[PDB]
Amino acid sequence: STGSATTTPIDSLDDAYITPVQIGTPAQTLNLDFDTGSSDLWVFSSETTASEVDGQTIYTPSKSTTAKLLSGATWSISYGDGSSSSGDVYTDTVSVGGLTVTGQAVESAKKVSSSFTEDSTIDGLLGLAFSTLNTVSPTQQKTFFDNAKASLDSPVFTADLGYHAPGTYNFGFIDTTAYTGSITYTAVSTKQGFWEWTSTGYAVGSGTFKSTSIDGIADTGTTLLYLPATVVSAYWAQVSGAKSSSSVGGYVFPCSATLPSFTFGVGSARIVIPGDYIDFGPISTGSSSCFGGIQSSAGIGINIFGDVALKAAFVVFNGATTPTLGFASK
Repeated sequence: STGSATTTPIDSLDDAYITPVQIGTPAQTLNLDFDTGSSDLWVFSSETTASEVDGQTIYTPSKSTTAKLLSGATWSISYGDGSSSSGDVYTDTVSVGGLTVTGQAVESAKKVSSSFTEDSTIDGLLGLAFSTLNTVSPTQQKTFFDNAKASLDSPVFTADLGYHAPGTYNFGFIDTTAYTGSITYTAVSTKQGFWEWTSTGYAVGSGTFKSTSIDGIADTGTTLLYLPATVVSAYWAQVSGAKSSSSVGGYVFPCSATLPSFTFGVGSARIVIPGDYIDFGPISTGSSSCFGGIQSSAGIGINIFGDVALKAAFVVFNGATTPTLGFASK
């Protein structure tokens, strides 16, 4: 089998992407944030504290003839941005772009943090990291991809995120018309539960390529590109007036600047992030100070190839017995 679904930026900055997901019978369509950096499928629901729901579409398991309470199961998650959610668990039928899993754990939120409440466009998350990170207790549950894998034509999914435009998540096949040149595959460590890999280096603008190993995660659920302070300083040094602002919480630059591109290595291959992808707009409405899309990972504890990086590529998440990651230009 295969699946194919369009993913759409939630706003003009590509802060995140939403993908429609059908849950239950009859289908209840919710717009979920597909997150290769976590492993829980959780949704706003009829059980969510009413004061914490503000415009989201909710899953109502009592209206689904295929919903079954997973007795005794609870979940609770905290994300790298400080947001969190928790609740109980149902199993139900879940379909993404034509691909159907029966008995998928659907984690129903009883509580969500303010960040989620405040974002009306995201109805929940669909985790696509390794199932070892799933937070369901006392019986850990599998991700949608893990449940679908054996049925897929090929045990892969791909992320083709757009810049200021819709893109696509495919399951079970590689669309050879969606990228240019070849896909370069690179090794993955699953030891931390993430799609963790090692980039071979970087360049800033038309500068020379620096060969250096950069361990990090391919994370569709993180907006920006978080890299070591040395790399980030080298980038922003090429932008007149750019500076790290402790008050704002990262590098800012004059909105009047033209940003240089940023290249990262995948083996001997190179992915180029155009400068415009690195502009995240005014720090506050009407400001002439703009927020940078490349930021330091110092104090995160891990480098994160988030959307800024991934959207410059066609990305293969290969869930073969030994997982790998593939990157192509597009």
